[PDB]
Amino acid sequence: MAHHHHHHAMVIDHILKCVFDKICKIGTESVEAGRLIELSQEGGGGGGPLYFVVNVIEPCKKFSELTGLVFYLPTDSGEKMTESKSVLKSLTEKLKKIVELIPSTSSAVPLIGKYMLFTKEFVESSIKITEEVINTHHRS
Repeated sequence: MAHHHHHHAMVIDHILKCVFDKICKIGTESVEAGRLIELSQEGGGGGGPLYFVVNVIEPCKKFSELTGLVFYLPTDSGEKMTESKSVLKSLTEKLKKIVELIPSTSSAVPLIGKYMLFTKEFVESSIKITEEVINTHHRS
């Protein structure tokens, strides 16, 4: 724990590897539970399994830059982070219409709903981590 060190840039930019590390793990872990749960019910669907990652990572890409604007150009406790939660929630909006493209298994529809929000909830870690810097900064 830093004592006199009040500045944040060299040691604050490293913490990013903590949130960016799991992001790479859960990223591939979700691709499994998503195809494992679906196939279990029927696995129905038009496009292939490559579209799920191409349509999901597509929007996530533009958001990836946010992970660098929070650990580099901080504007608040979650100014740039609050926008990361709107990118995942607003994205599904277009993924829900997929039912008009190649609908399949109406039982798995409500099921995946728990897996979709799951990845969105984990994103909160960005703030849960910084919460440790606000307790030391305001104390130091």
